[PDB]
Amino acid sequence: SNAKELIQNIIEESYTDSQFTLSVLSEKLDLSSGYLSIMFKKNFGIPFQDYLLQKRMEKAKLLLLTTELKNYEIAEQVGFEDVNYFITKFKKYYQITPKQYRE
Amino acid sequence: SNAKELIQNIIEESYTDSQFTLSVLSEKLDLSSGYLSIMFKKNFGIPFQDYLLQKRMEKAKLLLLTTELKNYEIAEQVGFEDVNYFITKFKKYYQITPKQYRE
Repeated sequence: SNAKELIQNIIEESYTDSQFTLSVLSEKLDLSSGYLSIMFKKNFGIPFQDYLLQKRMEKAKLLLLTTELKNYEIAEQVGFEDVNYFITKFKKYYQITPKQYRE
Repeated sequence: SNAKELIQNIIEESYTDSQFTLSVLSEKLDLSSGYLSIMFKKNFGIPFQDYLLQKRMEKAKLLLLTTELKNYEIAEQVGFEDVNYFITKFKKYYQITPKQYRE
């Protein structure tokens, strides 16, 4: 699917942007958010928001294991303006905290 | 504090807008997201994004109880970008469905 790969590329380029949302994507694709939400879930098997979260968590994982960056820095680099919100999402995703992930 | 009240009034005026984010609040308070992130959690005990979710869910219940609005309309009116994310967030937040809350 070319349209799936287009969507993949936009997200790969954009996920580090804390202002990147379903609405920004849909606008880039000339679609309503309402239709994109349905079509995304059809094509990828999970909701846009969960896919976006997964890309950010996977990058967070990478930075935690390969750098000495602080949580507030990693949060910023994976599209989170709030370091504590980042920590709460990470803990829900990996079941432990970013600090603990380095232990 | 008057501080907590000021921040609440501002959120109250804006939570309905799906484009309302921590960075918008920062602009309105004239504080960087770096500072606001931490100061908000100190005052409210949870991150801004969680507080924002809370206001939207409470409004969701008021709407469900007092109107015959459908889920897609409610999702729109409480600041979500698409109905499926709204109904999944509602389920997680309350662990019943909007329909179940209305029964």
